[PDB]
Amino acid sequence: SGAIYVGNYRVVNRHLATHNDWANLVWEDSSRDLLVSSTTAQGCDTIARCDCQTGVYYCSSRRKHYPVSFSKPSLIFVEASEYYPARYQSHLMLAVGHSEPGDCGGILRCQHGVVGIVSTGGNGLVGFADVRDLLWLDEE
Ligand SMILES: COCc1nnc(N)s1
Ligand SMILES: [Zn+2]
Repeated sequence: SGAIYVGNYRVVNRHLATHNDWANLVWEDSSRDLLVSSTTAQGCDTIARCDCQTGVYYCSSRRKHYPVSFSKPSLIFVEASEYYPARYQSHLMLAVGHSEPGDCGGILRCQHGVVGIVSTGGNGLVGFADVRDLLWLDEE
């Protein structure tokens, strides 16, 4: 579990969005595993605006943050998980590391701020849904 809290936006994995998220929906994309909802209180996070390929992510199933190198966001085939069938996922970055389903929502961060959230795992990789292209998160 986990979210990004930027301005008056909550960014969550689409598959973990609540009824309240859907009732306060700003934007969602199943192909990216992302959903954004509106918040009453302003959030503490800053979105990275960069093309870094190194950062640190939080792994809940280890209670640990790991430094990783990761691929640039791409359209990637993802094998079946507990929460999605085998399918193509867009705007996905991969790193070598541990990820189980409950790790989804952990933040990946670089020197510029939040890069994305854990979205995929298995076979010794962790996949992250990028948010750095979502420039509208920074205003309004
Ligand atoms: C296509 O759906 C976008 C949205 N729907 N309700 C909102 N409040 S934003
Ligand atoms: Zn960066």
